[PDB]
Amino acid sequence: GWGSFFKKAAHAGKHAGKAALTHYL
Repeated sequence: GWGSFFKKAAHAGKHAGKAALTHYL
């Protein structure tokens, strides 16, 4: 991990926002 610290929770809405950033291809 490095894209974001734990703080609240891991895999927050960003590195794995049900699409990761904005991927879907």
